[PDB]
Amino acid sequence: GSSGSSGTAQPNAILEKVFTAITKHPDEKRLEGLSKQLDWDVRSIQRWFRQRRNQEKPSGPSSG
Repeated sequence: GSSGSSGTAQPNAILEKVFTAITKHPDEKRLEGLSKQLDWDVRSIQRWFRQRRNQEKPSGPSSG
């Protein structure tokens, strides 16, 4: 619950929503919608996602 500055139409704040509130791996159809809010290219968006997951480490220990 980031409490500081209003950010509902933010470029990231939103991306973080469709990431968990919808799915960590959004499809083209989805990205298309973000293109507006984010104001980027359907391809520019993915870049944010692909990286998002990468940065976010998986849950649970790494055995094996």
